[PDB]
Amino acid sequence: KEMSDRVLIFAVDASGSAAVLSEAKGAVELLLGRAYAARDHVSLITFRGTAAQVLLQPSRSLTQTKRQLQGLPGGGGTPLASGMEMAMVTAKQARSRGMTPTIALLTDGRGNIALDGTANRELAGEQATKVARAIRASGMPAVIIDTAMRPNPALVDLARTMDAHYIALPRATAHKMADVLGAALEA
Amino acid sequence: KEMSDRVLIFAVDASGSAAVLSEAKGAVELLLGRAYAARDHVSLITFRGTAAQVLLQPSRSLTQTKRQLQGLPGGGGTPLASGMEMAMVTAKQARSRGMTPTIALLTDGRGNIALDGTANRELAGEQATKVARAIRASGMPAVIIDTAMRPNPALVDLARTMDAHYIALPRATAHKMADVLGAALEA
Repeated sequence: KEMSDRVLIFAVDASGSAAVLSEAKGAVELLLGRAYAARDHVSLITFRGTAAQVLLQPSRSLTQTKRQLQGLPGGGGTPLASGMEMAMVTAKQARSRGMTPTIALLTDGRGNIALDGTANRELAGEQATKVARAIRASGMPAVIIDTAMRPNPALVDLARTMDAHYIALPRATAHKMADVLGAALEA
Repeated sequence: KEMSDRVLIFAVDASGSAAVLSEAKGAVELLLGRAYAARDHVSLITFRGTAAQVLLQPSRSLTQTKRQLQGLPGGGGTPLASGMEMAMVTAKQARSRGMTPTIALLTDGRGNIALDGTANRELAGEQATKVARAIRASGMPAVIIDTAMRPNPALVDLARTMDAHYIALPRATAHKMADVLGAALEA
C-alpha cells in the first residue's frame, strides 16, 4: 500500500473505571510528536460509552489536533469488541478520506461481544494493532483477559501487541508504536 | 484569492545528484493526503532533464495523482533551476486551467543562469516556496549553495525557504508545508 502515508484510527477506549485517564491522554500528546502527522489522519474514536469524536478529515492543523486530544472527555464501561470494528473500518475507509488505514485497538480488558467474523473482515483494512490495556486489570490477575487480548491482530501479532498494564506505561510505548508502524512494509 | 482551490505546481527536480529520487516522489504522496483532492492539483513538473510530466487539468482525483507520482521516471543534471520559471509561471497557469497558483521549487543545488528577471516575475504566479535541496552537497559544506537558494521566494523568504540538505528532511518538512499551505492567505 502507500509508503509512509497511514491513518491512525485510535480506538480511544475511555473506560470510566480507569484510574485517572490523564496519563493516557498525555501519551496521545506524545504520539503526534513522533508520528509525522499531516499525512496520517488520527481519528479519535472515543468508545466504551461515547461513540467516536474526531473524524479523518477534520484534523486540518496539528496545533488544533492537539487541542482535541486534550479536550477529549472520558466515560464508558461496556466493551463492544466486534462492535468497534464495524464502527471503525466501515466508516473509516470511505472515499471522503481513503488512504492506508491503521487500526489501533486501545481497548481496556476483555471484550464482551465476540469478534470471530471481524477477524475475516480485518483483511480489508489491515494493521489491527492491539494495545493490551490492563488498567482495570491492575487490581486482579488478568490471565483470561490477556488470552482475550492476544487473538486480535492479524498476521504477526507480537509486533502489534503493545502492553499497557498501568496507564503510566503507554507514554513509553507510544514512541515505539509510531516507529514500528512507520516501517510497516507488508502489503 | 479564493480558498480551497490551489495550483501546487511542484518543480520535481530529478537530478542524479539526488540519491534515490523516491523521497521526492513520496513527499508529494504525503502532501496529497493533506491537500484537498479534486480542487487542488499538484503539477508534476519533472524538469532538469525531462520536460515535465503531469499537468494540472489531467489529474483529478487522488486515485489518479498518487500512481503517477510513483510512476514518474528520473533524469537531470545541469543547474538550470532558474529555467523553471517559464515552464511554471508561463506554461502552467495558462488559460487552459488557471486557478489560484502556488509555485513550489524542489530544485536541487544552484542554478548557473542568473535569476534576476525570473525572481521579479514571481509576482505573476505568487507563493514561490523554495526547497533548499543539496543532496550532492550532503558530503561537503555547501555555503554558497545555501546563499543561492535563500533569495528565491517573494516577500518573507523564511516562511517558504524549507531546507532539504538531505533526503531525510523532505518527508518530515512535508508536514509543516502541508498544514501551512492549507491556510495560505495573503493575496
